[PDB]
Amino acid sequence: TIRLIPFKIEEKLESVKEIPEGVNMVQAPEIWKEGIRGKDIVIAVIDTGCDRDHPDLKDRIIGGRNFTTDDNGDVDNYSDYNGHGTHVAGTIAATENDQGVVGVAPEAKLLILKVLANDPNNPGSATGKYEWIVNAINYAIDQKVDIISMSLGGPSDVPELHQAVKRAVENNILVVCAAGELSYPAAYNEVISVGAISLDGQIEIDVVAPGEKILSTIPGGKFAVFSGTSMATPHVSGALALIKQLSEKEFERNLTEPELYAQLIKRTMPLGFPKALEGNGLVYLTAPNLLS
Amino acid sequence: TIRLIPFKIEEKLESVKEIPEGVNMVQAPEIWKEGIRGKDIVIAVIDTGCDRDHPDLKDRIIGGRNFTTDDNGDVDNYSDYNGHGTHVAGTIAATENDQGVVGVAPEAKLLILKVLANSATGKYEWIVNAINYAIDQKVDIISMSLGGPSDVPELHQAVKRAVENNILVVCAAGLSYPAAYNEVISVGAISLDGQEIDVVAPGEKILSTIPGGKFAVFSGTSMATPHVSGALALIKQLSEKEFERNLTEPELYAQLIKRTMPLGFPKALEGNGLVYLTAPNLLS
Repeated sequence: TIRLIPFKIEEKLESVKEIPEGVNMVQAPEIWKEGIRGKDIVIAVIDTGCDRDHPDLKDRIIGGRNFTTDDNGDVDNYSDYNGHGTHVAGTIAATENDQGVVGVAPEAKLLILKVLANDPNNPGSATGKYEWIVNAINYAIDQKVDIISMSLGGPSDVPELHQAVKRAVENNILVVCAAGELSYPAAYNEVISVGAISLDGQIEIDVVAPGEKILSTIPGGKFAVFSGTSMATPHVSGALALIKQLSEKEFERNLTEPELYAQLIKRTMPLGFPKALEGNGLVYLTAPNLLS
Repeated sequence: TIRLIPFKIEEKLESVKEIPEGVNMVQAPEIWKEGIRGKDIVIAVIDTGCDRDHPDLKDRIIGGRNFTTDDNGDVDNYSDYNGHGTHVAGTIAATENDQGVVGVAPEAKLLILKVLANSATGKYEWIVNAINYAIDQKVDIISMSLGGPSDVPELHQAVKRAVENNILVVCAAGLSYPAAYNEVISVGAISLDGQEIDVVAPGEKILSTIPGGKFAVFSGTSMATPHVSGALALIKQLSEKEFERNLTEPELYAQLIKRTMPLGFPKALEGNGLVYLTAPNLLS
């Protein structure tokens, strides 16, 4: 079975108005200065669902689908009964609207694919069948999204799962997963594997991103501060939305998934740790500007 | 028919003792000081052959093969009657021996695949044969400073097989093929002053080895490619060491793009910029 990567809830807040520090840290507001905010990019969020009524998210969700047995298998109900999926969605793309939080790619659009139901064996976490994740990835491809974002893992190498990940990248779709017993799909060579660092820059992944004390949206129109490895991946998927818009414009052509991957690796900051710990370093979107 | 990219012979020299300016521009000596000089990396040099007796190359050539009709098709005679192949070889990996020149990856090994006969010309069949041999010989990098006007599906397929076997394929952007294939790392050139491309590298006033133990300064687009091929040998040794595992060709391509310096030109001209091996160090 597939499990959500563990995470910790630090505090819940009724209201806020800020840019979360993780969004600042990856230099997203500096890319916004180039006119690049994720316009017309679509990210499939394969997670616990989402509160589609959150004021920071209502203008960003273009649809969704429930793959779980929750709500009797109602495909139209992708409600978030956990909180994690709404939090991830906010970090990717919370709207710039002078209220609440703002995501890395605040013009991007979200396809909400619920494959994780609350896990009675591990209260607070969530769980799903391999088939549900496989179905969600194929659905994402059929809907021609740009990026697929997951924060989950299983212990088995299921061929239909590798096949769907391979199908995605063959269609030039980026597949991002947190690296948390929970090895697949993040361990597949095709997947961009993400580790976490603290907001002060302290700790087979490709990149790291902030995962400690991450402020974002939760159901009910509220906000909460989470910590955990899975907090890093929405920063990366949101960054990829900015990178794809920016690079396809600057190169004046559609770029392949291997080229878009290289554009992410160009936009990393080494932290001084071994590569087995930081991979290529912290996603750091202005890195080539700094070099020039 | 496949052809050498046109180039200019600027100077011919009897003897020199220096690191060429192009090797310095891509910051190779700074990488050597990290203990990284290309050891155990093998580069297939697909070109006019090579002078195996040049003192700067005799210790770098692991073997070679002739696919042309030169020397009666003797597959073991990869002699360079043109000079371009020997010049390419010296930029990639000329030995550090306190004489002559030094390549980007002076401890790397070269597999000399002669596919062009006297400018110089070759059949597409010869280049594909050589690409297949490079794959069979499990090289790390394939370096081509050549081009043809025709999209030959058999050439595209051989490039795909190399990349599918995690071999880096580098080609000068002349004569559009094979550099125009998406799978190939396409290399443009700049002056030492910095005046569908993946990267650029110095191509003007490039000093390197020529047959008979001599040296020459060439200028041309194809002079950029050996800089990138030698740079990739440093990068693969460095990255597999630091990541502590074999890296795939897409990961290694990203390690190249990580080590580029944007120059301020549109990406349509410079791609990701100048190969610049210390870029992550500067960033840190």
